[PDB]
Amino acid sequence: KVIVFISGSCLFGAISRSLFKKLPIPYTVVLLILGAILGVVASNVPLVEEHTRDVAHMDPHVLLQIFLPVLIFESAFAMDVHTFMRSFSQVCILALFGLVVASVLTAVLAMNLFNYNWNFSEAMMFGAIMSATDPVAVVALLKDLGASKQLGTIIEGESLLNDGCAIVIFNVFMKMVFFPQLTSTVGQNVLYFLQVAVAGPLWGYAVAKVTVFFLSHIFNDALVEITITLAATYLTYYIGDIWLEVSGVLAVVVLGLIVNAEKTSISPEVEVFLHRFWEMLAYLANTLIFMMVGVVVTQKALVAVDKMDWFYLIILYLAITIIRGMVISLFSPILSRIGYGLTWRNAVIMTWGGLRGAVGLALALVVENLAGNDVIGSKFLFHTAGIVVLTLVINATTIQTLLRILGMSDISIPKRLAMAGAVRRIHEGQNRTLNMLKSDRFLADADWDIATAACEISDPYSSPREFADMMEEARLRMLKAEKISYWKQFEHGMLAREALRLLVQHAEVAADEKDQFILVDDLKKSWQIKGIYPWLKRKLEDLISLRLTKALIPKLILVVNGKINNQLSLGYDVGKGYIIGEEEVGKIIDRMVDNKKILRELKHISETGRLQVVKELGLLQREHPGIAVSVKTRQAIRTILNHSRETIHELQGAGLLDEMEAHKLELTVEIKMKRLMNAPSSIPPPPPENLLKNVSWLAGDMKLIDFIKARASLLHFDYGEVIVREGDESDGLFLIVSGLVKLYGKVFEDYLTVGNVIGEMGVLTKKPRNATVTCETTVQVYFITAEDMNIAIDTFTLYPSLEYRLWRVVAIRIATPLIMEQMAFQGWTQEKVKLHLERGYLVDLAESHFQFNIDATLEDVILINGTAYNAHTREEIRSPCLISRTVHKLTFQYTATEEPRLFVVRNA
Amino acid sequence: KVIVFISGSCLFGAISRSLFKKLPIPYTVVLLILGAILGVVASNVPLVEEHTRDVAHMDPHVLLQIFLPVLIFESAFAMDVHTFMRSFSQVCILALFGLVVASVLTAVLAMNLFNYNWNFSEAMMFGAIMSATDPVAVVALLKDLGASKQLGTIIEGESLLNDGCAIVIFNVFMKMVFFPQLTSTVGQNVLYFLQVAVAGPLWGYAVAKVTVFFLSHIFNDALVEITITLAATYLTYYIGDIWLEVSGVLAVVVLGLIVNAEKTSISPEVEVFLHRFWEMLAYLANTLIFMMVGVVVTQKALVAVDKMDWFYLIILYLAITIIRGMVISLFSPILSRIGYGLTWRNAVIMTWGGLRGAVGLALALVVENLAGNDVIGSKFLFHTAGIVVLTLVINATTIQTLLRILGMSDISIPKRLAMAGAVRRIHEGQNRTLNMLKSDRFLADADWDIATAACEISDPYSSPREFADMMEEARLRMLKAEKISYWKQFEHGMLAREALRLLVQHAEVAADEKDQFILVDDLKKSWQIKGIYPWLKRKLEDLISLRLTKALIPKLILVVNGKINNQLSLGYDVGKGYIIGEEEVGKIIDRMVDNKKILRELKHISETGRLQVVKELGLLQREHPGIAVSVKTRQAIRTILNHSRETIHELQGAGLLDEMEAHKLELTVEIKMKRLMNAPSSIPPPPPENLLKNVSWLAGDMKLIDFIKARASLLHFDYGEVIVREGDESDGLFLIVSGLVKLYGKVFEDYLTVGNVIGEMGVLTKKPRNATVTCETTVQVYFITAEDMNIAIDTFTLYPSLEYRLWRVVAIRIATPLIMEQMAFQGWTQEKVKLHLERGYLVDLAESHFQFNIDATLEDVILINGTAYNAHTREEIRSPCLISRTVHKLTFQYTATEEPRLFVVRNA
Repeated sequence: KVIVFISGSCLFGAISRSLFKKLPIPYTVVLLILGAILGVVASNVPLVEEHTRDVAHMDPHVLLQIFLPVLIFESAFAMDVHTFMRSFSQVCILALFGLVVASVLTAVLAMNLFNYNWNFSEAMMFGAIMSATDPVAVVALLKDLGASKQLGTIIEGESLLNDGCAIVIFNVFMKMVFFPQLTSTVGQNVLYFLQVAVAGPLWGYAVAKVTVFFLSHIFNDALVEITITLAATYLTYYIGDIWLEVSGVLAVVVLGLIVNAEKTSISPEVEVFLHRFWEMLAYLANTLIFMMVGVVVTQKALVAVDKMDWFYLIILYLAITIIRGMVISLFSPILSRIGYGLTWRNAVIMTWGGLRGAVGLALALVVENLAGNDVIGSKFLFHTAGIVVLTLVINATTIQTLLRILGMSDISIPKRLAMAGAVRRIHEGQNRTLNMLKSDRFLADADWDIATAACEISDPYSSPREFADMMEEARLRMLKAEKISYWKQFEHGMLAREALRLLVQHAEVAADEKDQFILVDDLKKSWQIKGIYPWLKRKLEDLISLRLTKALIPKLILVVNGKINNQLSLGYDVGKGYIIGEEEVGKIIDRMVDNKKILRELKHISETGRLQVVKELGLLQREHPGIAVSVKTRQAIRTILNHSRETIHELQGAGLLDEMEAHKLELTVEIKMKRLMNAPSSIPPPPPENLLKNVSWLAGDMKLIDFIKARASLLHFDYGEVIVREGDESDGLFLIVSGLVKLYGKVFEDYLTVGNVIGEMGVLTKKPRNATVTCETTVQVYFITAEDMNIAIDTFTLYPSLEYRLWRVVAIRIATPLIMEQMAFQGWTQEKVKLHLERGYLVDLAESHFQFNIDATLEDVILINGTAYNAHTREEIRSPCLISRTVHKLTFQYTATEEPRLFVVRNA
Repeated sequence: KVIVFISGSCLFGAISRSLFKKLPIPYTVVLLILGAILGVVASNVPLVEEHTRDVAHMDPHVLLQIFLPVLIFESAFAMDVHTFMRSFSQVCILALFGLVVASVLTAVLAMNLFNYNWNFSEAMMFGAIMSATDPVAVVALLKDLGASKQLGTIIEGESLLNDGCAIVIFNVFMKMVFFPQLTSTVGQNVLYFLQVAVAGPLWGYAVAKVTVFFLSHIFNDALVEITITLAATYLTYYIGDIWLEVSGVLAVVVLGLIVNAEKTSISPEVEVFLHRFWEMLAYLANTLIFMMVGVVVTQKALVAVDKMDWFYLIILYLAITIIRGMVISLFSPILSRIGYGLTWRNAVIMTWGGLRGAVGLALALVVENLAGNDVIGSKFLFHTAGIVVLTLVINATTIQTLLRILGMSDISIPKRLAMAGAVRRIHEGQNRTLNMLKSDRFLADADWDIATAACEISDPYSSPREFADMMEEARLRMLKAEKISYWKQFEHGMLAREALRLLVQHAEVAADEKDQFILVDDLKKSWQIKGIYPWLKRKLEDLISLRLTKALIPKLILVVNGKINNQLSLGYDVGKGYIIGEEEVGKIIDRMVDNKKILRELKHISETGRLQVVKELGLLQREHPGIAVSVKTRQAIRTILNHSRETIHELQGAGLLDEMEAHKLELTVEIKMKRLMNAPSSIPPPPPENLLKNVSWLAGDMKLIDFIKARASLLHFDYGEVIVREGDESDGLFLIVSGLVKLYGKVFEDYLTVGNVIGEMGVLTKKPRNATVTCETTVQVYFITAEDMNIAIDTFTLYPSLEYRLWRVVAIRIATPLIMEQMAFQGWTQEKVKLHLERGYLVDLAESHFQFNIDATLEDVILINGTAYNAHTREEIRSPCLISRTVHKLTFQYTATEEPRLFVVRNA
């Protein structure tokens, strides 16, 4: 009969989870105490003894084969994969060497001090039974105070590897000792060790790849893949169990890590369902094992203790703490020299941040039960229970106090000001909406005292010298603007999460150190990982280019392509993100400070960084076309789909569409995105004719396309060639089809790329050229004579006229800076302003008889070229300019040498 | 050894779910076929027989105690509870009598035709083994075509009750037959029947209430309550099993229904996790039982079949179909007379909408195994398998064809036009965003052919006569406007989901029938349920007002309080939603149609409905104060919290606040909402002094409150008393503190309530009174003389002046109609316009020296009283008016008899 015991264990777990939250110590200790109470009752009353004599003394097989795999698999599921793989080498070598040192030193201490007849293998059992740690309570404590999530990942990963190594060592030593009939020669022992080393994780990886490939073919089905994932985990556990008695847990851990790594092939709802399911199973097993071990230790272990044996555990705790501190203190300089060093605070937290959790108690129970009626099992269980019940309270309380007294639990001043601003805004909004609602003719009867009191809110957080402070405050303002620009870019969907995290980390580490802005050296190092051996592998196999090896070649090809493609995508993303952010800062910081040389320094730094990054990115695009084409196509499709989804949501919110149909369209869009995620890694570049067909003002009609193709000429130029200088008429119109081109002319300097037309302005107004063109590489260009351009534009007079298209494009491309300079308050992005200008339409002066009247319907009005006269104010207007909202009567003259153009933005 | 069998069963279920979706017939048939194949292999190869001789021949106890409770409990969990409780009586009586008739007629048919030696009990066995249905495939087919969701609710509920009754009958007859040692006298048989009837569901309800009360005390913990819910279900299953062999399933069903009913005490994430968990378990059980019964029927049942036995199957199918049709055809007129009648389409669908699912196969397996080596078990299993394999294909295909040929697979024309409009808008948005993105200087290299092709979208759906068509189109336009107004009101958070469903149902049933609008009689019947018997029980137990009953009284009082409070809240919500929607519709169709008599009819109908509903709602508020106060306070708190959450989300979207802090504030707001949900059902009304302190222009300053209280007088009036007429100076200002008051004066007519001040306009401009005041009940009023009013207003000259407050309030209350009349395009609500006017501020003419200039910064400008002269246009402006955006220079004069006031709206 067991039912009452497990039911009571679940109830007590719920009670100790609910009622014991405000105390600093974890709930589990309370559970242990409860078990102790039951034990003494089980000693006296025979009925409680009869009801506990079934789970109290349970077979070692079920515990060692069930309670351990669940715990170790849970410790390897909630782990973030990318952060762990960032610093896997450091954490694994640290955990391995720490466990080795701890085991050997605990063994020699057991020989020296414990004055027993313990053998060598018993000493390593007693040493490696407490080296394993299960510090889920550390993560529970540092979920809020652990600002550096890298520290949380490190403290979880080191514990995970320590648990794995401790399980391996204990199992091999138990098999060598408690079943002495087995031979113990090295000849097959080395084979067994290498088998445990390699044959496990390889099998886990193979089955993980197989099951992910199988799951990648199921679309819109949240029921089959749950069953497939659970069966995939169980069968590998079974095979790993028959494989070796130890390799099962390692293979299961590798499977869990690989499943958690992939995200595209599994929908998020299934992922969170599996997370919750596994967490619930882990919690239930954890509660059961604490209560069972408490009952066992109180019932039998305590009656065979001695005063010296009671004194020994304090010395054991001091010894384990001092060796744990010494190993990390000694390895700190080596990891500093390698490049993955630490500091005072991280070393001190790691020194006092280890809690002996559930695995130690499980192994103590197993060895106590296998020992039988001997003093050795009682000593193991008593010592493990004492060490755990001591550390799980002392280290928790002192780690809380130490976090309080040191710099971890501090709040930055900008964060406090941001909280104050948000609280003020919320209070203002609540006040205005309450004031509005009190004026209603239907809700004037509610008792406003409790209505006001219940909805209140509160913040959870409650000269050379002048030049130095102003430059410091300007630097902090610039970094804050850069951070909010990155956040805005992320929200719009033009930038991936990982690139956002990298950029924010770079911004914070640049702001932390004195008077240093964002360094382009670290960024170019970040995307310089393209200079790596996988490319050498690809070159070797392409040079190479027994019967079944043929089909072996492309698949490897594919994964190699994949294995680099993401990397370039990431790099490219960062570059684009950075450059856009920089431009926005260069538009907003201008009117913030009024010290001339400070603006000069800021502008010089920003311009140099912009030019260097754009040059390096253009050269990288020149190096390889296919990956750039694939990344650009994926970005365009993602932006289009995101905007379409936003339009669906807005149209639903207006009530025009019911919720069923909006859900259907959203599901279709999500299916399109999922099919996008499975796109080929690289695509061959388009031919030049497609590039000619893809320009803005030669689309929608083949007549203009082949009319231009009738007389379009192709030219080629090499390095160091000057194509056009200043002080001359616009001979023709260029179009870059390959290479990279530098343009410089009178102060500003820029680098173009493929797909950008050169000198559109020079052919419309016949202005002299104002650009010097040089070539940084080989280049092919398309040349069209201006005479043919004018003949063609005089030939076509349809309503979608080519003249209108070019004037619209040049107007928007010359008017984005004008709006973004002065009218750009907080909350405006390049994308928003570009779309808002896109919604507008150009106006002609034929129907207006050279007279325009400014209404309040049109948002803004600008003049590109020409002169706009006034009558009541009589003011001259130059070109180009944004017309301020003062004059509402714009008259125009007629001039043969110039015809004015004007642009407006209207409402929807 | 079983592992390979269950693993293969799960894998085959996965395949048959994946690669068999385009076919119309359900996947389960395929599974059956697969089992058959394995069976014949198990007949020949001894190894497959050795691997399948374990699960195929399984002990009946585990099947009858595991596979049945899960299967029955799943159908009671995904059920919508409110739709089932709406029409529980009809469905339960129909299911019970249908099962009784089917069982008896199948028994007598087994007597007449089967020419066996079967007794009477075996006849009921064969009759009630196929009466049970598991039509989850019917719901799967009707999830998209069954627009009338009440049909799905009925077809699921009738199946559920049929399954329960069939289980009860089967179990009692099996216990009476296969264990003949048991006594079969009636004396304790009637006791057993009543025990199964009553003792089960009462215990289930008791434990459901206990576990919901326990779960209501846990806040922000998504792990304890999962374990508590699962343990609560299991312990009741265990106790119900020990209680009676039959009552366990009924108790578990009642527990599941009650758990699904409550929603406030359980967070939604836990709810969806339990949904997915139970669905997965049910699917696994279904796959296992199908494959096992296929193996069993192919291996042994088929070898003892005769040609006449093969011929009888068609006759049984025809007989069961005609019986199922005849019973519903005969019960149709009775349900029509009761008030829950049906029509042709529902009767025909119910006639051919029953599929014998997994429960029939389970019961056939149990009786076949208990029969042992006898022909009777083989005959049962063969007949059940044949009936299922026939109906599960024939009825599915014919129900699909019949739905296609009937009007249920039809699309309304307005839905088609809405889809066309949405598709056009999406295509336009995609085109404009692609055109904008092609002008970028960084994404000009992507091959636009695949980019354009991949993101494309397609719609899933591809004289008396003139007066008649015009009134029909006007009526449909009015109903469409009302529907979109209801949707907008629901989105803003001022109206509950259930009231929205009720109002939309009323709208569509009003639109279905010719030339009649929304009826106030049905709505008043909807909120007249407050007159339900409970109120009589409440009055009796208040009049009444052995040792432990003292604590029993208040709990009963409280549960009666809640049981009436929910209904009254629903009624009040429906009333307010309807009245706001009617005002908006009456404001928007001011210029849609241009027929005079049509406008007169529309206005008369709308005004009569508005007046009747507001009068009845005011009288209901007069009847009982406490529930009205509680509902109003809850509504105000909900609106305030929703607006605060919206401000959090907007502030996060602007990048000013990071994600963590926004999540923290959102969690705090959600906790506040959760604590709101546990508010007391009713609260006492505030004293009249609190009402005097709660007005708009006497808040935030105690000095004005006591100054008004110095000379405020109290007056009382009764029914039929006229307080003030027209043609007289404004003697004083009123304030309603109790009762209901009618005001009528020269055409318009209205009823006020408590908290609305009467005649504010008469004391500012000293205008003669234009209202006739009558009393529909007893009334108390607060009277203040105008002399004290003007003395007080001349006394106070602080910047938050009382004069400014009254002018602001009267301005917004007179200016809401002006904006809502002409400027209201699609997408504007009363709340939005009220907030937009609230953000504005009144302007004084002292600093403007009687001269104002209209900019484009201010959105709109209005004039309340006075004359606004012009100079360049020279136009006089009457009062009140909205100034059109033509004149931008507004000059003012000075007059002793009138001082003009002007209102503006500025940007943020």
